[PDB]
Amino acid sequence: LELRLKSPVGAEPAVYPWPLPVYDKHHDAAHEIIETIRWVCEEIPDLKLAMENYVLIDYDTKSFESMQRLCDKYNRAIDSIHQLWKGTNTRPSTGLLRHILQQVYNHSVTDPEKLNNYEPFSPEVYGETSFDLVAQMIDEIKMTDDDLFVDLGSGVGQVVLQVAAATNCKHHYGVEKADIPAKYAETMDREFRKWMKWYGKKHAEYTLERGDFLSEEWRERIANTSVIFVNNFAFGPEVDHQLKERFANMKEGGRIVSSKPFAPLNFRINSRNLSDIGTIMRVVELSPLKSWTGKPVSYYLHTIDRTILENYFSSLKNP
Ligand SMILES: CS(=O)(=O)c1ccc(N[C@@H](c2cccc(Cl)c2)c2ccccn2)c(Nc2ncccn2)c1
Repeated sequence: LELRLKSPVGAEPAVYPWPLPVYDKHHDAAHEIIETIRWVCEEIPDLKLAMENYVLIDYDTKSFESMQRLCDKYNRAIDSIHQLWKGTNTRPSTGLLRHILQQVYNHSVTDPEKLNNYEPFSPEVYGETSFDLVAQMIDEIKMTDDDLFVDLGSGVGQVVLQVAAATNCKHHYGVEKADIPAKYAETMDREFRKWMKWYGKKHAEYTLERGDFLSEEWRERIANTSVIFVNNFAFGPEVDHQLKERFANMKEGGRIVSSKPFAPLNFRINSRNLSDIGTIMRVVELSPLKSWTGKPVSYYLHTIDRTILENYFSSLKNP
């Protein structure tokens, strides 16, 4: 007993077992199937035309026969479209990408309790505000093929996957130390590549790896990164201190996007604070509220700029 969805680009079909998996109290694989069919119909108008539209109204998620009929109508419509295309890879839309990331998560993180994460902006709630805030961050930073993006403490790798599907960075890296999210990240990686191929969508190169971003090997890797993403909101003072030391080796114009600033927003260089990281980096608070109707959230953009320090010294020598 199983259900199959043919790929719109002729990749291997998506296969679901019956009874269909349940994700939470109000979400399951049956809703995922219906939403997948709807998304494919949306971005392939010929499919929407060939598809018997009533089938998306009259379905019963608790009936194997009804769900099989729904999948069959979609599969026949896919077949008709493939016949039309017989007779003579872009990036996913923001809406499709939100769907893909949720789908990759539900097929990968089968036991979300094992994460032991009770925090806001955690893998289990990525769809609520994280996805929208990360999308805003992507639009604001405007990365190119010369950039290298790194998420320090990448969890199950959701930020890396979103950024890789949206930008043309040379490479995207996610580094995670904890065993359970790093293990889940391996499945997220496989599931993302599989689903992106199923939809026929392109993504930039990325790597999800297990490691300690405070290690010796990661010192030079942070120094060579042009865009660091770090959810440091709950980090201790020792980790924060160690991170500022790593950032102090970054190149001019290197950027850090974070949930808590690494230097004060109103930093004023003087003879008593020449040690502070604020001497070599600009910091700005970015808020989507400044057509955002979600949570009143903010993030912090840091830009390596050693002319802050140079200007202080030239001002002492040129009074
Ligand atoms: C100052 S804020 O309160 O508005 C705020 C705002 C943002 C975050 N996180 C997000 C974030 C982090 C860095 C850069 C960006 Cl572009 C976005 C985020 C997105 C995806 C995955 C994890 N994180 C957090 N993070 C947090 N909040 C409570 C407990 C643990 N973390 C807090």
